[PDB]
Amino acid sequence: MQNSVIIVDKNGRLVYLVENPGGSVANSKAATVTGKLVHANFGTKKDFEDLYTPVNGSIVIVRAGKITFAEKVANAESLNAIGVLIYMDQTKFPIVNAELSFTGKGKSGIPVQTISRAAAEKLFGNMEGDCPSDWKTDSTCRMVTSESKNVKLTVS
Ligand code: NA
Repeated sequence: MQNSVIIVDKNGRLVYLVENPGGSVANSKAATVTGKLVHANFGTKKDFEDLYTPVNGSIVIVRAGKITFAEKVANAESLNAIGVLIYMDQTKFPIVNAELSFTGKGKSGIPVQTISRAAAEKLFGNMEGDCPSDWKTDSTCRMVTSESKNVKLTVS
């Protein structure tokens, strides 16, 4: 299956298959990107200001809420992110029929994929850094992938 999120080594070879998500983000660009994965909470501008790790060239994972998916992606894109992962912490069930409205430049320049909660926790288990307490996130939450690992996103 193409639509997939994979944890790869520095050669791009699979180390863990995180998910082959069933749903597909409407209006997302088709691309295969690889980079460090960075948690940006809800993807609001304040959350990105809260980051200590550079967004430039990384894949961003945000949870649903507060703002539209498009606003999250636009915030990540503005900071030179290469891709976005969206999940829901409140339930195990997937985001159904994800769609992007229009903000900023009016089109999503970077690939966007929704993933299940179990997939996100799979990613957090392979990431480093405890999430800020003000985020009120689950204890599983983690901020960044370590040096040893990178995430590969393949969309549509
Ligand atoms: Na950070």
